[PDB]
Amino acid sequence: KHERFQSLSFPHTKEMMKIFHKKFGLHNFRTNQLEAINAALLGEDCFILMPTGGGKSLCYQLPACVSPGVTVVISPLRSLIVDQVQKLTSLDIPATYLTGDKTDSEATNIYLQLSKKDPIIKLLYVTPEKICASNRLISTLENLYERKLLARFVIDEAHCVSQWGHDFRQDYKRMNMLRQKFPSVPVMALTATANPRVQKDILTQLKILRPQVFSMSFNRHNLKYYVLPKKPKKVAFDCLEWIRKHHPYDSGIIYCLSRRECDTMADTLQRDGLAALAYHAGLSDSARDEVQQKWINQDGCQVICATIAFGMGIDKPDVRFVIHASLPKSVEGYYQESGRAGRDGEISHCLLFYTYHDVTRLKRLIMMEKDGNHHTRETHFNNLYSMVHYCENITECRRIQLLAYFGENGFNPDFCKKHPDVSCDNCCSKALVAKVSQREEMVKKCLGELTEVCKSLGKVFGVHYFNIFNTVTLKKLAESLSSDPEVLLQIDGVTEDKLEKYGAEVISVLQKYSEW
DNA sequence: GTACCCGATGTGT
Ligand SMILES: Cc1nc(-c2ccc(C(=O)Nc3cc(S(N)(=O)=O)cc(C)c3C)cc2)cs1
Ligand SMILES: Nc1ncnc2c1ncn2[C@@H]1O[C@H](COP(=O)(O)OP(=O)(O)O)[C@@H](O)[C@H]1O
Ligand SMILES: [Zn+2]
Repeated sequence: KHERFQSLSFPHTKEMMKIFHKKFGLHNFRTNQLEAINAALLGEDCFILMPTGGGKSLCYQLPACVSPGVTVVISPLRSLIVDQVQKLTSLDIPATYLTGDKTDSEATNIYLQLSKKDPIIKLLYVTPEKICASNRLISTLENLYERKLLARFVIDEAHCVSQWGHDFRQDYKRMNMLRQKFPSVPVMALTATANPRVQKDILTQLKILRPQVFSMSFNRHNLKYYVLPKKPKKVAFDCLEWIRKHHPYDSGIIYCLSRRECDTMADTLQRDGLAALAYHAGLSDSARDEVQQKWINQDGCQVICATIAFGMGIDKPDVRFVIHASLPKSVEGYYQESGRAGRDGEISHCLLFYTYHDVTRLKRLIMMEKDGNHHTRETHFNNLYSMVHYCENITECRRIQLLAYFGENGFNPDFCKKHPDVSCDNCCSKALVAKVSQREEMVKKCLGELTEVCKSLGKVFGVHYFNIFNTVTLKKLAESLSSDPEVLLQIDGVTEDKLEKYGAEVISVLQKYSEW
């Protein structure tokens, strides 16, 4: 149905193009931009799946300028709100916000401006919690609704509705109030990451029963995906070495599971002279802003070692590697966090250090949810299971796994082979370490069993177990994994007399270990 | 037996 929306003959088109050229300073629309903008200006509810950097902002900022009245944009972070409103005001588009960082007097001025006969402000940025606490905001929105000057409700990063609306920031659910208070006002949700289940969840929680859907390919052509086995007490040195070998002059992020993990990573990297800085909620906002500016400018900070708190507002185009020192809580989270790499389209690396012993820590973190119930927990456990299944899948192409998770099917299976420069690890000693480790565990169990049976025989005859078979002979018997006497006599220290005396008890379960 | 342990915002007089 996008053919009807791909038209430059609408009544709003002329003014739209005027603002697009003179106010935004652009020249050509990108993929799905014009269609989504037309659909928005036609009053339709919109759901936009567009990659980061694809141009989501314009899709709601141009209609906000064209439509009469105020467009209310709900954003999850005060940082995102201030950043976007600053960019808009620098572009000379009337926009303002009402968050916890504005003083009461400027808020009163904003309400008075909204109360004027002509509301100059086109974009009003708010948080979900502000909508669920300010009665003054609700009354102002009602005033705007009565004069038909409440344009849009925009949900920027709509996946957050499904990510924290059920158990952390329940106002993201409780904000459904707007659809009851202002049912005729259209809604537009934008996101870069959403599998079909989260898509349906976003649409149901936002009370959007018939949206126009604008989607694109989830493929990230320029990213090479890696997952490596993690040594929990050496991981810092491993990642640091990898960075030094592959990205000595490249900016990067190391995502960590805990605050102490971030501090340990930063300490190691600083101890060997890598400009790495820790970033998590434990730091003050003063220190957080300082480190963020240090990383963005590459001035004394090459790698930032951060928790999931960092990243949502960052638009650095030349991030060449993203390291997850521990596996993330979900595949959606992994896609979003690793996608912070390679916004410029150049080849980048996504390195994930995997252990299930971190899955246990993530399960502990999940069970430590203040407002979690049986269902929300169960959903998080399933997400973690899907992440572990991705980590342990050493057979399927990682791009195919990611695209199947998001429901994109018509994808070329030979992509990783046609363009090997951006190939995942699976498409490139790998599976041999398991073949060696299984044999080593087998010889360990065999040595234990042989030592125990020798101890039993020694207790029977009243001699130390070294006089039946010594340590080295038992170790050599374990390494053989055999049970044929003709080969046992080929082992140094094993004799025919000791065979004729102890063979029934020595072969014992050792004959059952012939499979390795 | 015990230490482990991410992440927002939020006001009319
Ligand atoms: C960093 C990022 N995280 C996400 C992300 C991860 C997981 C979910 C999710 O699974 N949410 C969900 C879905 C359902 S439901 N209705 O689909 O069954 C029910 C319940 C209770 C929850 C919590 C949503 C978003 C995207 S980017
Ligand atoms: N039609 C367009 N043509 C060229 N550049 C554009 C267009 N629309 C937006 N941009 C640019 O893209 C940049 C980022 O857009 P944004 O909407 O933030 O991307 P994302 O959707 O990934 O967040 C902005 O600096 C903007 O100037
Ligand atoms: Zn591949």
